[PDB]
Amino acid sequence: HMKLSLSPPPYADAPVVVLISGLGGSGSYWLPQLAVLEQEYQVVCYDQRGTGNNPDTLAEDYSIAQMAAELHQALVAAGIEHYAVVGHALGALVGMQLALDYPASVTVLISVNGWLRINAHTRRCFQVRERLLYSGGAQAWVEAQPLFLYPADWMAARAPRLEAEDALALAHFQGKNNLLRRLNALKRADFSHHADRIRCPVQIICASDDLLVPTACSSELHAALPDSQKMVMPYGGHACNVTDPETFNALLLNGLASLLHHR
Amino acid sequence: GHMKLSLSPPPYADAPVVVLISGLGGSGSYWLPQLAVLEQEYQVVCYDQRGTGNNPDTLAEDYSIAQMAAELHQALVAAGIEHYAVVGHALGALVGMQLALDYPASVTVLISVNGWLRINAHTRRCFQVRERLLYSGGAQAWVEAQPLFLYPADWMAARAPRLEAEDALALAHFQGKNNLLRRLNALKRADFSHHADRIRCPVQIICASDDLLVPTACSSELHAALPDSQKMVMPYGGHACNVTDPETFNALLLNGLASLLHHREAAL
Repeated sequence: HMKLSLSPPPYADAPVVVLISGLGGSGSYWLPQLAVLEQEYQVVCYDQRGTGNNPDTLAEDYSIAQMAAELHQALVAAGIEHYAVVGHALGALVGMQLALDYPASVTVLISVNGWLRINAHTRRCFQVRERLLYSGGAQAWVEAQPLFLYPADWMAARAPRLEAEDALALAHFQGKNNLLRRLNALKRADFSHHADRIRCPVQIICASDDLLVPTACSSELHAALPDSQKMVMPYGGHACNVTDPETFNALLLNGLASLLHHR
Repeated sequence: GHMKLSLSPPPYADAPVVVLISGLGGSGSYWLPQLAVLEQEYQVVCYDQRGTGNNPDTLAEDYSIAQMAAELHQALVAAGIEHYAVVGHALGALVGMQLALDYPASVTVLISVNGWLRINAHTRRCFQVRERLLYSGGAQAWVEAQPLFLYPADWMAARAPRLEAEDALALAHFQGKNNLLRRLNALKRADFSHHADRIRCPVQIICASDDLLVPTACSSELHAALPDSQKMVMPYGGHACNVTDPETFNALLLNGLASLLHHREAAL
């Protein structure tokens, strides 16, 4: 079913790296990582089901299990049976789910500002953001969204870009139904008792100034996982790969190479 | 006078006075983690802003920062305080600037904590979000969102029981829709960008790199525009950086007040 964006391999049989975005679901989230990653890997990006170019009306029972299954089956269908996963936030949860359900496929896993189970803090954030959704629709959602993603100074020095992104986010808004189904799936994901079984090498990347997910979630992940390394960026926010790609990209390239080689 | 002020005892005869001016929540208790260190060297004044806390009132439609300064200033003169330092947080920093403009013979030195010259588009965006919550969900939804704009995530996440108790206090003391909206209007309209020349007293600018509500670019703007300022940037602590990392904040504040009062001795 699901459309995937496969980059050209830089050389024969380059290892595959699948990039999994967070709640916005969009493959284009990873734009500032694509050039460096395509230099070494066959990169896969995609829009998650119910978002972007994979529109759908998501069902009531929609789960992270299903999200993993959808991506994994699309990959197998594209001829990809072994792959690395780099996941952002919700995308890290899908990555963990893939490492649990398809351990013969997932080579290594990178979690960017992910978590074992949703923190009270992140719930509080989503309670505020749901309130905006219900009272002010897509416009109010999009208005608040970057305040959870980017540092203030980063955003404030980039008004023309924020304006263009705010217009894009509203025009490509995934809709109330799918957002609420995906949020539900997000909140219910709980890997705290399954982290043992995630046996592939794992890199945990987080930013100290992430407003949406406290880095204590990454510390929790790191304590629970059998084979993980944790790197903390001092700044950059939840969307730390967007705001400081120079630091992020160096952690990602070294991390991927390290994890594939300890495997 | 009607406006209640909380005066600490002076530590010695004719100790310089330092007036602490809180941000939008208006509450003198905001400064609790600074009081012990400050009272050792200064006569400290704290207060609840009119329309908030223990100075309740229904604020009128034309309410402005000019009026806020007038209210605090008159209360100070009435308590026998004619020369005083101002430490202001956010909106409080704007009141402090206003006081430096309207009562230059009184304000000895000014410290701006995560203040600004005029409201940034980013801060407007933040307040627009928060206004939506106010209008759609009342005090409960306002208070629910509030700490997200004040504190780092990790600081908050490690302190759920404290946040819960502060949220209940904030709800029971909620300044009310009318006053909040009047004070926000006042806040947004304050514009010192053409008046910075007139702020002639020594100034310290303190900010936090991780302030979500006011980007530190505002403090950089203040620093470029003021005739006599120093700027210190804390690496972490958020908008409420005196609450979250008082050990760093207090050191900057105590050293700042001493440095500024020495500048003033040379400028006198």
